[PDB]
Amino acid sequence: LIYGNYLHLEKVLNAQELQSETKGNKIHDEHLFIITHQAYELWFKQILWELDSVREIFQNGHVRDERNMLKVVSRMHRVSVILKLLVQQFSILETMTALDFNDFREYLSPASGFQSLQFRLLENKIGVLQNMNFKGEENELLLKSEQEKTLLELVEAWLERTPGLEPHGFNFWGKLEKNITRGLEEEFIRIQAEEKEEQVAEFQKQKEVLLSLFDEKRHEHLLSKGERRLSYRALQGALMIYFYREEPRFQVPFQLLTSLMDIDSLMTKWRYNHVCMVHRMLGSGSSGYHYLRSTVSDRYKVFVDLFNLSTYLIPRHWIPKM
Amino acid sequence: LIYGNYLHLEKVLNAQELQSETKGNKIHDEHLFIITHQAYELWFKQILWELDSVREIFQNGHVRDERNMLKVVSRMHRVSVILKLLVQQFSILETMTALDFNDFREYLSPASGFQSLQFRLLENKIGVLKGEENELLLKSEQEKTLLELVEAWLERTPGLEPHGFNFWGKLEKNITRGLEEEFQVAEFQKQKEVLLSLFDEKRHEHLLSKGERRLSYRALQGALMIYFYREEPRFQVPFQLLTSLMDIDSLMTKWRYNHVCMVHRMLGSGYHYLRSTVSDRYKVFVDLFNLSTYLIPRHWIPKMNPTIH
Amino acid sequence: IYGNYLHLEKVLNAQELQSETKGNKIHDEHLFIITHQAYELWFKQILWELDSVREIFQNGHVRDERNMLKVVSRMHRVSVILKLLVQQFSILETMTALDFNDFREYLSPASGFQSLQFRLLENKIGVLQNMRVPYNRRKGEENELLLKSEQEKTLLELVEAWLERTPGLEPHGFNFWGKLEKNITRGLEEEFIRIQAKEEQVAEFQKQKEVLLSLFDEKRHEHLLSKGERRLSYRALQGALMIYFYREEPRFQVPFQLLTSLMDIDSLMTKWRYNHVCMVHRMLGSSGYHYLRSTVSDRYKVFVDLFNLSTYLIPRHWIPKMN
Amino acid sequence: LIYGNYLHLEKVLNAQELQSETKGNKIHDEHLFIITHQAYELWFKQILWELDSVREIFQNGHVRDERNMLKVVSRMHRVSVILKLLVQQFSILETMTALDFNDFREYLSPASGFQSLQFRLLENKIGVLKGEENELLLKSEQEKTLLELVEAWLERTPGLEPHGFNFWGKLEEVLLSLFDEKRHEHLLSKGERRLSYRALQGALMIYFYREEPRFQVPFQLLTSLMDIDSLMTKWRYNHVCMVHRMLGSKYHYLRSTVSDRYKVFVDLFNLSTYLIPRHWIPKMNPTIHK
Ligand code: HEM
Ligand code: HEM
Ligand code: HEM
Ligand code: HEM
Ligand SMILES: OC1(c2cc(Cl)cc3[nH]ncc23)CCCCC1
Ligand SMILES: OC1(c2cc(Cl)cc3[nH]ncc23)CCCCC1
Ligand SMILES: OC1(c2cc(Cl)cc3[nH]ncc23)CCCCC1
Ligand SMILES: OC1(c2cc(Cl)cc3[nH]ncc23)CCCCC1
Ligand SMILES: N[C@@H](Cc1c[nH]c2ccccc12)C(=O)O
Ligand SMILES: N[C@@H](Cc1c[nH]c2ccccc12)C(=O)O
Ligand SMILES: N[C@@H](Cc1c[nH]c2ccccc12)C(=O)O
Repeated sequence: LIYGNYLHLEKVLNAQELQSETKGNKIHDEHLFIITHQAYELWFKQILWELDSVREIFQNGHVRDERNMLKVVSRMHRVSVILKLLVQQFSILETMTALDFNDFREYLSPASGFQSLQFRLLENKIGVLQNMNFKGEENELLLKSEQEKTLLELVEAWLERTPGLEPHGFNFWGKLEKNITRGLEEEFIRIQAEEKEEQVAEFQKQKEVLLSLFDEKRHEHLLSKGERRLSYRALQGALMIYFYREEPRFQVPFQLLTSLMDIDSLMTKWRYNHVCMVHRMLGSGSSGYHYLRSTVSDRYKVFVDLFNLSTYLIPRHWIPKM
Repeated sequence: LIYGNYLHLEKVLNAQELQSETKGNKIHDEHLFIITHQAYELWFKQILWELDSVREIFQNGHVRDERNMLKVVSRMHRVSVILKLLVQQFSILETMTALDFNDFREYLSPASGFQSLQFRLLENKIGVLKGEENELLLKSEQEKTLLELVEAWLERTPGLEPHGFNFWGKLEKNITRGLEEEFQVAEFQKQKEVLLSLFDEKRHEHLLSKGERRLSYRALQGALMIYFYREEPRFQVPFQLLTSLMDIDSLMTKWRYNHVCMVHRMLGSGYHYLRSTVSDRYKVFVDLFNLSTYLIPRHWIPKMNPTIH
Repeated sequence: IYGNYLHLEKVLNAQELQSETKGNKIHDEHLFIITHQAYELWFKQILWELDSVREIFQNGHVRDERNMLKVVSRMHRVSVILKLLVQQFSILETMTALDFNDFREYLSPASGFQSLQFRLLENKIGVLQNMRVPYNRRKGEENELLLKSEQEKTLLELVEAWLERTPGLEPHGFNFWGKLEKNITRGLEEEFIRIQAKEEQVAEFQKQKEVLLSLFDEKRHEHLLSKGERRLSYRALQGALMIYFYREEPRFQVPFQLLTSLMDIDSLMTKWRYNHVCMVHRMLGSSGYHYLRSTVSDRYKVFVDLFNLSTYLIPRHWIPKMN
Repeated sequence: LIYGNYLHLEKVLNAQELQSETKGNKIHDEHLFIITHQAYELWFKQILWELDSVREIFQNGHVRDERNMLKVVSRMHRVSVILKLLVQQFSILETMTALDFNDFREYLSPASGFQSLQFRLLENKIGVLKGEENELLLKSEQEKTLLELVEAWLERTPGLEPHGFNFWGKLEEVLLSLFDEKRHEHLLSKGERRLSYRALQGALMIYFYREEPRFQVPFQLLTSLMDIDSLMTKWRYNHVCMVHRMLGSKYHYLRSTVSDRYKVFVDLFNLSTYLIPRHWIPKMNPTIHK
């Protein structure tokens, strides 16, 4: 068995066809444009392989066995490490001037980054909302990616099964509501001296944000608008994991929720470096840099609710005692 | 024209075949081992594409027109930026455990990184000391390496002519002078030998005979002229050039060094040969790195008069 | 010596956990402090390069071309430092939101707006005060150090005083400006007769034509200048293009490198701003966070002008051939 | 309470005194040499802070309460992330040339990196084989070190109990030499290995059964510790490369610090040379891993 055939280099190293050269005008730099894209595409392929396997571990019910938690977390972690490398690859393409790009730009229409299947599958499989062309079996794979359970949904189901939520067990939700309410009364009774009412106003801010956690109708309204993604119950699971992270059963789960936020951030870091590049090369649906600039928002953060949990931080003493 | 077709994705994204799976025991991590390789190989091809283009500009006489020096330097820079990323790219494969590698290791046999054609071309084309692919490989040994092209170009540096600036004559004079000026006998007597030893062609012509040096003597003087008068406008960009060349060398060693760590993390203690590639033995531009041990006080540097610009 | 040379008796006695001095030591506060100290140590150094580069422009002896190697290589060093500053945020990412919240209270009134060095850094590069987005909605001899910094010459101002004097712009010399507008007309007229031989590139042509010729609109330039969009004088804009188009010309090689650095700085600063705000979001949720997302706009890019050059890329065979 | 006060910047940003002004002529590039050094020393301090508190959780015995494993692994990992930055950090000082260095090198002598307290503190607390700086050096030579603490912990690893799970046992060609306990203690007597015989099998158990819930975060601690070792080496190698970029060849000793002899956690490294087919690993029964 030969290194070359094992790696299928007869394919990989035979895939660089310069359009400029095909049209009787080799432009040196077009070869960088191709290589850079094909390397990202191999890594998208690998992200999909990691990400699909973790999806099966939840689909399966195999996550129901903690033994498998180390597999899920270190493949999530592996996605991050790849995504990080992806962000740093931009540095290679910055060694291309706009003037070198402008010599070959024309040979490129009407191709677009939107024709990237794997990028779309990736967004879909993670759980990018969809309300926010392709043919044949590519179009199949895409519909499978829009219809199969997403990593977001699979995680939401696992969150919804967190130990601690049982109102006849630990009763987390119920005591958290009770301790926050007692907490605030304490803070109100204290605050009674009189130009520090900065403190009264800062109190009234704290109270609105903390007691809003307990407003399920609010959350539903927010879900149907798209501004939150996890079901209310999922949210109670994720807070339980955050608040009781040191407990052994919650340690590796807490790492997972941390990875999920890493992947999201890093997806954003990607998008933001794509937008800076576009701006370097070209200046200023699609408008068309303006559509991209648009994708750098929280609207593309699949794990938005995990980030926002940090808004419902409380003094340590108010956390129900386990 | 479609993204996927333009990038020949029907080849790139159809090249992953898990030997373990083919052999009826699919192991998850093998896919990472293939992709990582395949991505290193893409960039080797890029590095080779930049290198050959640069090689050609020397071989071509195009370097003689200073208009071209920016294309040389910016391409060389680019190779170094790739290599930097190639170095960072090991961190992906470190997410694979010895224990996991072990599960598909056996299916790899007897394949070897020695059978990477491109890595080997790379070394040859820079300069470092099987079917039809032999054609490419033999070609890359016969043909002028980057070391040689840079050497030719160094030999022709402005400022060495004995009836022009006479740089080497003036350097020697200033050096034997500075020395007897102040003149712990062991501090002086053992900074003497290395300094004036810059002028004994003989230790030079000798060291070139046991691989210790690579550039020729005139090549040396050129490099030093550039080193010393780097600020004079016509030396600006060529100084950058020598910097990139050194950068290429370092980072090539960095790659070799991290591959060595990988091997150790997977296989423990082939391996012992790889460690020896982390040597100066594999530094194509040793002579340029050592053009720092010949730092002198700025007073001893021969003064520019109304030269050329 | 090593110790005293580095003033380590000072560097390594600057760590005071405000939490601990309230009898409630929070392990993580110490990381929060060290991380800032290292950023500020590197601001001091960006300021040393930047000020020295500022000085080579001021000392007159920039138009002695022998110094360009200095200007350019210290600018590149600014760049490598900020690259490291961007990677440095990953250290502080290992601190969780829960743990930040066990020390955060001991921090008020302190605010990071009170980084002298960061305000100095923005100012010497040339971000302007009328350019700033107000927080909500608005010192000492530190005001006197800062006070100079906005009134003195900004790196932008000083680079612009170098671009004005770019060779090839004398109307009786090479006349780059003149020759450029004349050649575009003819490429455009030639192209117009090409298309006339749906598509629906009649639309595409007209958009190309308006964009290109508005470069020669000195009026429309000063409209956008006096507003805030553009930052360089029409004549500085003119020499920068010279350098872009003729950059292979020996005397323009290193200057084009200059122009590349200045763009890297603004890119790298924005990247810094953007990581600092990613960091606010994970510690604080989703307000200071609003204003920060505001600084990551192009309003804060001091060399927005050079980036904009890319829209006024023309076909190669239209750049005035030079004898 | 104010930013600069809180950060003690009047002290931090007033340590920059270059021996170029105070001897003749301000050479610009010395400023970088000092700030790089100062930044490494700040991170060294931070590394000492995390590394000390991890030590303390082991001495305390707080480690036996598994609640705290997250805090241990997470702080070891932060050490890693810090070390990775300190490796990327050399990239700043490679923007100074040999030539500009030589112009101020004269005036540094005879300061030495051998004189860095924190470096030697950090090397000793991890457990790598003078003014009252030496009261702090001495404790660090005698205070129980992260390698020992971990060894202590490794001794108590479940599934070792000679009548319990009795992991040592076995099959049925470099693997039988794991079982020569004299041969092993003779390596340790020379110091080509560092953990005690029992501590050795704590680790192989954690290795071989890493999936088992109570072993997961411990498998991360071991992985983390290897990492800190690789990162320290890689720092040494980059530090050696600097030296050669500046002073050229003919230094010979620093090469020798880039060896295995300076891997504190060599045992961990080679405990993944012991690699058997999955079919051979001993099976599992009633599990005391919650
Ligand atoms: C010269 C460098 C590049 C330029 C000027 C550039 C330009 C653009 C532009 C203008 C768009 C907007 C969509 C459109 O109008 O077609 C876009 C989208 C895209 N580009 Fe690039 N691009 C570059 C490099 C890359 C690279 C290296 C990748 C990596 C695979 C990439 C992947 C994409 C993807 C996936 C999209 C669609 C993304 C989305 O939905 O947000 N591009 N690109
Ligand atoms: C999975 C971890 C890896 C292990 C255990 C490993 C192991 C080895 C070993 C033992 C050798 C030398 C002897 C031989 O080939 O039989 C070698 C050589 C080589 N490997 Fe790897 N390797 C790994 C990953 C990589 C990667 C990612 C690349 C990137 C292309 C690579 C490229 C090479 C090359 C080019 C050679 C020949 C290099 C030379 O002559 O210095 N290997 N590998
Ligand atoms: C725990 C991590 C951090 C948090 C939560 C944080 C928080 C904030 C917030 C909320 C602001 C907005 C203004 C305000 O309300 O005070 C701000 C501004 C600032 N922060 Fe941070 N910060 C963090 C880390 C850093 C770091 C590591 C630095 C590095 C020196 C830094 C330097 C600054 C500076 C200079 C500003 C002013 C920036 C501007 O005016 O746009 N911060 N910070
Ligand atoms: C121009 C760059 C530098 C050069 C030429 C250099 C040179 C050296 C040399 C020659 C030695 C060994 C002999 C001796 O100290 O007399 C050494 C040791 C050392 N240097 Fe540096 N150094 C540089 C930068 C740095 C930096 C940035 C640090 C980080 C704090 C540093 C920290 C050390 C330490 C901690 C040691 C002793 C540790 C050991 O035995 O491995 N040096 N240096
Ligand atoms: O032709 C473009 C392109 C072409 C190809 Cl093949 C891949 C791309 N990734 N991102 C952009 C892109 C580059 C110019 C802007 C429109 C799309
Ligand atoms: O089979 C090995 C190998 C196989 C292949 Cl396909 C590529 C490789 N790069 N580096 C090593 C290497 C990996 C295990 C050690 C023997 C060589
Ligand atoms: O107290 C804050 C702060 C305090 C200090 Cl000391 C440094 C800071 N950098 N960025 C923010 C920041 C941190 C939380 C929000 C208000 C400002
Ligand atoms: O003065 C020297 C030095 C001085 C100082 Cl201050 C810090 C150093 N780190 N590494 C080396 C070193 C630099 C040259 C080699 C001897 C020590
Ligand atoms: N893995 C188990 C238990 C579980 C669910 N969610 C969790 C969250 C944290 C800890 C454990 C769990 C399950 O799938 O039902
Ligand atoms: N470019 C000219 C002059 C030259 C040769 N070597 C150089 C080195 C540095 C500067 C110029 C040169 C040539 O190739 O003959
Ligand atoms: N925490 C317990 C049990 C223990 C020791 N080492 C371990 C390794 C893995 C799992 C548990 C342990 C103790 O320190 O005695």
